[PDB]
Amino acid sequence: EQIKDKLGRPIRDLALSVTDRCNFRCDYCMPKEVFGDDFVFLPKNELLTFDEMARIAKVYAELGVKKIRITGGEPLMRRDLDVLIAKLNQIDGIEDIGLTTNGLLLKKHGQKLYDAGLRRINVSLDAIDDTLFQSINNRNIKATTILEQIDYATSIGLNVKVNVVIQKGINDDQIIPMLEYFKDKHIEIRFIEFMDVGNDNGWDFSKVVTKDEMLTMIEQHFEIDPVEPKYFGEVAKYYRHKDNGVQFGLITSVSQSFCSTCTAAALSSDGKFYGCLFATVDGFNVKAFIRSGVTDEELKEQFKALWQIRDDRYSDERTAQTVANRQ
Amino acid sequence: QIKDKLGRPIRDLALSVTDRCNFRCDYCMPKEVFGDDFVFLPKNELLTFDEMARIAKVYAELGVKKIRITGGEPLMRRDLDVLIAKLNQIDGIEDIGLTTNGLLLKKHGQKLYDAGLRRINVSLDAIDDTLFQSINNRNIKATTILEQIDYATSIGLNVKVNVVIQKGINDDQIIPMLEYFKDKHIEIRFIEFMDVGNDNGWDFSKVVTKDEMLTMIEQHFEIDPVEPKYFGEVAKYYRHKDNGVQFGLITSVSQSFCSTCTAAALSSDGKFYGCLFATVDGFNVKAFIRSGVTDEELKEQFKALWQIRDDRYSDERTAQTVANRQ
Ligand SMILES: C[S@@+](CC[C@H](N)C(=O)[O-])C[C@H]1O[C@@H](n2cnc3c(N)ncnc32)[C@H](O)[C@@H]1O
Ligand SMILES: C[S@@+](CC[C@H](N)C(=O)[O-])C[C@H]1O[C@@H](n2cnc3c(N)ncnc32)[C@H](O)[C@@H]1O
Ligand code: SF4
Ligand code: SF4
Ligand code: SF4
Ligand code: SF4
Repeated sequence: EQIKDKLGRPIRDLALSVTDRCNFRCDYCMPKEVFGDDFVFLPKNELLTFDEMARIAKVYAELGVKKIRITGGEPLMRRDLDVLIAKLNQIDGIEDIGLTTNGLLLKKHGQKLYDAGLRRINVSLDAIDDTLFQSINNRNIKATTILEQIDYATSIGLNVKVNVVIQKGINDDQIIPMLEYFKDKHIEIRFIEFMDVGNDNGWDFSKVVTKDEMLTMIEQHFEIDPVEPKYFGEVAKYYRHKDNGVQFGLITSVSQSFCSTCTAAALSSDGKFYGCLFATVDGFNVKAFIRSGVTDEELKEQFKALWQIRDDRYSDERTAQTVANRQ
Repeated sequence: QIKDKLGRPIRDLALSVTDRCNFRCDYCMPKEVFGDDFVFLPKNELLTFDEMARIAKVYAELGVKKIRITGGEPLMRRDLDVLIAKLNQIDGIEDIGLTTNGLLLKKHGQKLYDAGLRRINVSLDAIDDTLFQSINNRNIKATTILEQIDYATSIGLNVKVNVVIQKGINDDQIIPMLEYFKDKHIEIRFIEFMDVGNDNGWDFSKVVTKDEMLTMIEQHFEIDPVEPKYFGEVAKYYRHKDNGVQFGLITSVSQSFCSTCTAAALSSDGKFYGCLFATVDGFNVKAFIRSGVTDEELKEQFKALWQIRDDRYSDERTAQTVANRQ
């Protein structure tokens, strides 16, 4: 009922990747040089079905998983995603379902998702200037379009948070504008340090604005209070406007790595297991295991075995290496 | 370059020079356990200064650039100035620091400075004379230790102060001590109290977290957060807005930092540890050296011992705490 990995960390979260497809080509994620005209995405039968995903989440819930995060790819591109939300809402032990999306398809699908039981979405939005944002997504999508999707989301009763990755020289001028826009909306925004591994190979700091450099900027424009963490090991450092009381947060992905409290497993779009959101090698093939014909007991024991041998700490590895590189 | 199992390099050596102390701090060397009848290490069971300088030179060749002198209370040793002069002549070694309760600073400060010591770290858990005396058990006033700090300062030593904050005991010293050392232009660091519970996770009942210290501080003082001087700096730094004096908060328990830990330790009885906390008796360096070994065999031993290190005690308790919040 509670499993711990090699670093003593219990399993609590499952990131479910539901597609490899996307409607953006963000330079730092799906650059069109790699994901271009001749890129071949997964054949449709090589994806996990919703029944397989729900079976997997069920057994994982038996081992202490309480939270499921739907991701991709752009998850709203997966047809009949509401069917998945509905099945996951039927599983005992699962307390929270979250969706990470660029938000473009929220007007199209949000109502379906809400009907099926979705209440929480995290919208990734890297700028609020239309020209800047278009140069980032490379699919001519205006920031203005996304803001309208966000307002529609809240209108139907979805709880919306916004996530922003700051790259020095690119969108670091977006911090103050985005803070003010969403402060007025009473929407929580999070800024995230850009993760980039150099040649050496700790962190590449050339495009990083750190949590602390970010916080020096903010303090010159706004009057703010540190918020004490809601719970032990809360990753995001929160602050609130004195106005007002609207909260925003800063994520120290690079300056202050947090693998020590990492309780997350991931399943890729092709149904392979990962104990870390980063991963250069193929994981155990959960998909082929399930499809070969197994009982729920055999599934559970393999899942348990996979967590117990887990020792992933990619970001902490990069941190130790950065320290060593400062020889 | 020499890295451990978690990819961490050696950069530091915590060097314990004595098992003796002139204080009896409740949470450290309680008077019960360490009473009159307690036999500390015989002089010849300690490492010689020559053994220590030899060990430090081998370590410098493997990456170490800082030595931190502790105990015990290091000023109970010996002709400490002689050790310091010898460590100061090792080229690989760029900084020597000393952790002290500060009591013997009028007695030994000058000769240590003359020997090459430039930085000291004075532990002082209370500024109030009564509360201090009941923490330390030896009737030493905070006023005494304060006066020692002003002496060390006047002879040229750079002084920082460390305060371990226990909720039911220390709590109310945060503001008086900040105010005092602010006028003095001395950096003070407040440290989260480290206690492990019956569940093997952190025990938060005596802990005042960095975050609740900061709430406290922002009511009485006007503060600027200070950007970390270098990557993986442990202490969180803040700056008084009027005179610019910095102070620090150390997240021992609320944000443990084993990932950037580059320290080896050597005990007063001459054992190696890869963690300032260790249940397992370390590699006996003393018996190894006294058996008759060359510098290369000593070097190959230290290198092997480091490469095999996977210590992460605080992170282990952090991960169990998360597992307990279950
Ligand atoms: C891979 S997308 C999947 C969900 C959806 N397509 C979206 O963009 O929100 C998930 C997140 O990964 C983040 N990401 C990818 N590369 C990153 C990097 N190098 N540094 C910080 N975040 C990164 C994106 O910014 C995005 O918020
Ligand atoms: C062992 S003493 C040695 C140097 C010198 N005798 C002194 O007290 O500064 C070093 C430090 O250990 C610290 N210490 C002992 N137990 C601790 C605990 N449970 N949590 C935080 N610090 C602790 C003391 O506060 C002291 O600053
Ligand atoms: S939208 Fe999300 S998944 Fe798509 S490229 Fe951008 S970040 Fe990546
Ligand atoms: S990098 Fe660390 S925190 Fe991030 S997913 Fe991997 S293990 Fe977890
Ligand atoms: S002074 Fe240092 S060594 Fe001595 S008992 Fe107190 S803390 Fe421990
Ligand atoms: S607990 Fe962590 S940081 Fe503290 S000394 Fe040990 S390994 Fe290093």
